[PDB]
Amino acid sequence: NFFVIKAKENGVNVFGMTRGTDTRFHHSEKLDKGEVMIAQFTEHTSAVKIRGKAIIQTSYGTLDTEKDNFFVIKAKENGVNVFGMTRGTDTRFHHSEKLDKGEVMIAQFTEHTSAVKIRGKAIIQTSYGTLDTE
Amino acid sequence: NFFVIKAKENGVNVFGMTRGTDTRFHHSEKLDKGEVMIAQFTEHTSAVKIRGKAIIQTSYGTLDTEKDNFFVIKAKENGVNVFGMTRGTDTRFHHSEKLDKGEVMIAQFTEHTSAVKIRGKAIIQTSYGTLDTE
Amino acid sequence: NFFVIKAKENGVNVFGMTRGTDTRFHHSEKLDKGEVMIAQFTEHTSAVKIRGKAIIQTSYGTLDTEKDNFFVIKAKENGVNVFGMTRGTDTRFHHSEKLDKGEVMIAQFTEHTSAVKIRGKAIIQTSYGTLDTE
Amino acid sequence: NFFVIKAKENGVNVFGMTRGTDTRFHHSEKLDKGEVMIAQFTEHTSAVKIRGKAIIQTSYGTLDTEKDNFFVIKAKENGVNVFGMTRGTDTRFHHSEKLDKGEVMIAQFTEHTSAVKIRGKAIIQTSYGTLDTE
Amino acid sequence: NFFVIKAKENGVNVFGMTRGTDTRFHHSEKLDKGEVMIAQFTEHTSAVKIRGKAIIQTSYGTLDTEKDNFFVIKAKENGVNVFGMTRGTDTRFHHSEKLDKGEVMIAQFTEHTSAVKIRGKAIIQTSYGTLDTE
Amino acid sequence: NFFVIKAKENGVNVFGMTRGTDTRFHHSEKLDKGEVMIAQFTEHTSAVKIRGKAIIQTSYGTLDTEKDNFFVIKAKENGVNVFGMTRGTDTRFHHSEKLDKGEVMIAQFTEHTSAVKIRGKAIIQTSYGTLDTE
Ligand SMILES: N[C@@H](Cc1c[nH]c2ccccc12)C(=O)O
Ligand SMILES: N[C@@H](Cc1c[nH]c2ccccc12)C(=O)O
Ligand SMILES: N[C@@H](Cc1c[nH]c2ccccc12)C(=O)O
Ligand SMILES: N[C@@H](Cc1c[nH]c2ccccc12)C(=O)O
Ligand SMILES: N[C@@H](Cc1c[nH]c2ccccc12)C(=O)O
Ligand SMILES: N[C@@H](Cc1c[nH]c2ccccc12)C(=O)O
Ligand SMILES: N[C@@H](Cc1c[nH]c2ccccc12)C(=O)O
Ligand SMILES: N[C@@H](Cc1c[nH]c2ccccc12)C(=O)O
Ligand SMILES: N[C@@H](Cc1c[nH]c2ccccc12)C(=O)O
Ligand SMILES: N[C@@H](Cc1c[nH]c2ccccc12)C(=O)O
Ligand SMILES: N[C@@H](Cc1c[nH]c2ccccc12)C(=O)O
Ligand SMILES: N[C@@H](Cc1c[nH]c2ccccc12)C(=O)O
Repeated sequence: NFFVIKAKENGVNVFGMTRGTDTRFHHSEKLDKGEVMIAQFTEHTSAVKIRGKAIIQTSYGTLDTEKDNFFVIKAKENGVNVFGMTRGTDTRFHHSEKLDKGEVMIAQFTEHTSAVKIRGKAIIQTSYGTLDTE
Repeated sequence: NFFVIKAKENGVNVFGMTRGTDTRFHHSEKLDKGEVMIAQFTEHTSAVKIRGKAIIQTSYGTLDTEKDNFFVIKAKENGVNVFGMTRGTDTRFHHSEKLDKGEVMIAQFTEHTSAVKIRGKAIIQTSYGTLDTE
Repeated sequence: NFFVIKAKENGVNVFGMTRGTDTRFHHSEKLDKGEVMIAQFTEHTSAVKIRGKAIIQTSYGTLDTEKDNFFVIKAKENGVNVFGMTRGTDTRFHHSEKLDKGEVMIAQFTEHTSAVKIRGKAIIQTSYGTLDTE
Repeated sequence: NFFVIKAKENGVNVFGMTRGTDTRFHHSEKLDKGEVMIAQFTEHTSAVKIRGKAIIQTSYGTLDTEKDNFFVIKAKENGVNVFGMTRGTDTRFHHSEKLDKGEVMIAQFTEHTSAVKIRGKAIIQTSYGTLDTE
Repeated sequence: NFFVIKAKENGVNVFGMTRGTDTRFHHSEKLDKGEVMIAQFTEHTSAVKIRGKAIIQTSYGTLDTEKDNFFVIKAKENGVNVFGMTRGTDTRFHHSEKLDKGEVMIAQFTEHTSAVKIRGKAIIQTSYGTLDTE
Repeated sequence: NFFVIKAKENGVNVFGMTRGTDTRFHHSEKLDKGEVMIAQFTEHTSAVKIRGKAIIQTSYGTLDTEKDNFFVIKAKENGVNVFGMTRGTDTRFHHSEKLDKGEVMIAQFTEHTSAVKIRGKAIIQTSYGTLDTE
């Protein structure tokens, strides 16, 4: 699995996330207008966070952040939260990522994640189709 | 395999079921209006139970509970029962789940289940197509 | 592989068949009007026999018994026989199942079966298409 | 891989062929009008010979003998021969099967066969399409 | 992978090529008008050479020599050469096959071949599409 | 995976790139007008560089350099750079390839590459679709 990022403006930032028990931020790369980034989901990276006006293009389709197994989340309005639920005998929220308007999160189901919870006004995409919370 | 749950109202409840010889209830998660839950079928979870007005979306299609290998069951009217039949030399009902109107059950065929029996007025979906008991 | 059975009347009976050298009957389950049965082909079960007015639905399509690798046989008229031919150096009929009108038999090719013989007026379905003896 | 045989007349005969170095005839089964035979290609059987008015139905399509990796040969006129060429360092004809008008031969590529030669007026079918010698 | 050869004239010749470090000619078979040859690519044979008026039919499509991973080469005019480039740390031409008008070469990428070079007026076919040098 | 190169002019040059920690140039082959080159991505070669008027044809489609998992880059204007980002715990640019106008680079994601960065005016193609930086 892999995705594409194109920047419609300067300052677009792409964050990496660590795979495993610990969910922390992997140092980021900056994209200027016209620059393109193509990346895969690897052993060390299982999720990413995209901030700024950008074109995100994946196997499911194309997304425009400026306009109003793995899955995609887009924030229609500040206050969106994504919870990761632990795989195994116990179910608990081991990570809570906050998404601001225009931010996009791409994540996979991992050894430590088998379920997630999304809150607030957001756009969600999946292999089967797209879903709107509002 | 994975599914999607969206809540059209507050109080929507999603139950997990234990995989193995014992069929009991796995502690549940609550969803408010606009919240979304994406989950997989795992080693410890092989079936789920959904209660309340919700949009259930799977590989086979989309279901609306409010309106009138794995499979889906929806209850058109109280009194629906789902029996699990034991895999192996002997065939017996090792579990009997009751479904009320609007409740949806998503289950897989497991090491301990190779056949099920559905009773009453219900809507059933499968990879091959949809089926109505009435 | 799995199939679906729905009953259009009371008294519908579904028989299981033992996989292996011995071909005998596995104790049956009864279905009333509106009841649905979903079952797989397993290590111990490799064929089934369906009797009564029912809707049989499989990967190949849907069958109605009331109207006039694995395969399906339906009897248009009493006197239909299905012979199982032994896999290996020798070819002999190790089992002879009789089908009455409206009865449906679903069977797979197994370690002990690599060829079958059908006699009389019957309807046959396969992955490639449907066939009528008459 | 498997095929279907239906008889449009009495006396239809189906021959089996031995897989391995030796290519000889496996004792045959007889089909009367309306009888159907469904068989697979197995360790001991890798080719068959069909004689008489019959409907031969395979993954590639349906054939009518009466009218004017594996492959199919039909004889439009007596004198058709099928040669089997040895797999390995040497290429020689280790078997020569003669086909009369209306006879159909279904064969696979085996450990001992990697090429065949067809002579005379015949109809040939393959996964990619059909071919006529005349 | 396998191909089909049909002869539109007498004297059609099919050559085999040895797989491995050494690229030499494998003794040939002759085809008369109406004769058909079906062959596979094997451990010992990885390429073939076809000479004369013939119908060559493959997974990609059908070719007519008389008219004006694996690949196909056809010569529109004498002087066509096909070079085989060595797989590994070094790149060198270990074989140079000459093709006359109407001759067709079918070859695979092997342990010793990972790249080829074609010169002159020729027609080339591949899984993705057809290509003309002129 | 494999690609096709055809030359619309003399002097077209194709460069190979070494797979592994070290990213250096593999000695090149020259193509004259009408010549065709078909090559695979191998253990020792994971990327190529194409210079001159040529037709590049791949699984995704056909490209014309003269006109204005693996991916393709084309330069609309001098100054295009492609950075390779290291797979593993650390992210750094271990190689920076410069592309002039009309030059085309075809590269795969390898054990040492899991992400790339493209700068300037360029055309990018991927399995999912095409992308333009301008
Ligand atoms: N470390 C987590 C990262 C992760 C995966 N999916 C997520 C969903 C939400 C938040 C974090 C995650 C994991 O590999 O499982
Ligand atoms: N720990 C649970 C998480 C889970 C999976 N599916 C669920 C459905 C509902 C609630 C929790 C879950 C498991 O891996 O099985
Ligand atoms: N513990 C059971 C759960 C189950 C699977 N399918 C079912 C159908 C009905 C009721 C329970 C189940 C199992 O893993 O087999
Ligand atoms: N114990 C049986 C259950 C079963 C499978 N298929 C059936 C069909 C009908 C009745 C029972 C069954 C088995 O695993 O084989
Ligand atoms: N015991 C038999 C059952 C069977 C399979 N296919 C059949 C066809 C006809 C009659 C019986 C069978 C077997 O496993 O091989
Ligand atoms: N015992 C034979 C059965 C068989 C296979 N294909 C056939 C075709 C015709 C008659 C018998 C057969 C075998 O396994 O090879
Ligand atoms: N014994 C031969 C049978 C055979 C296969 N393909 C054939 C084609 C023609 C004649 C015989 C055959 C084999 O297994 O190889
Ligand atoms: N003995 C040869 C047979 C063969 C394969 N492909 C061919 C093409 C032409 C002639 C003979 C052959 C081999 O296995 O390689
Ligand atoms: N002996 C060579 C034969 C070959 C394969 N592809 C070719 C292309 C051109 C010429 C010869 C070949 C090999 O197996 O690799
Ligand atoms: N020896 C080289 C051959 C090669 C592959 N791809 C190429 C592209 C261009 C030139 C040569 C090559 C290799 O196996 O890697
Ligand atoms: N040696 C590098 C070559 C490479 C792959 N992808 C690239 C992208 C850009 C530049 C170089 C590369 C590798 O195998 O990983
Ligand atoms: N070293 C990182 C590279 C990487 C993968 N995906 C990314 C997304 C953004 C930034 C860097 C990355 C890894 O293999 O996981």
